[PDB]
Amino acid sequence: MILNNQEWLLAIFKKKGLTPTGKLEFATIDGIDSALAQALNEAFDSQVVSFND
Amino acid sequence: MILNNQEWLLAIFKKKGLTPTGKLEFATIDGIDSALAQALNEAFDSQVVSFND
Repeated sequence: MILNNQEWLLAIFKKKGLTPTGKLEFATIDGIDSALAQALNEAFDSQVVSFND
Repeated sequence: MILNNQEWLLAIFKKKGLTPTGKLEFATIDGIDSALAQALNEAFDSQVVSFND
């Protein structure tokens, strides 16, 4: 109990503050085409034909 | 009564479990055309003409 006169000192915490800058960064829509092209192939996979004709 | 200490053994059953594989098989829409072509013929069947003209 840190008591001086009629006031107490209870706790001291540590805080983290964030200050922004003007810079910005964004992703590109170019990879979505390749992602869709690769994803389409899984439809034809896992398919079998038991009897040849 | 199969009783050991304070434990009763009541019954034992056998159970069957299914574990999947990625393979798939599906039917074709090719035969539906032939089925419809054959089905259309029953409209003209069972029809008669009493008097020739």
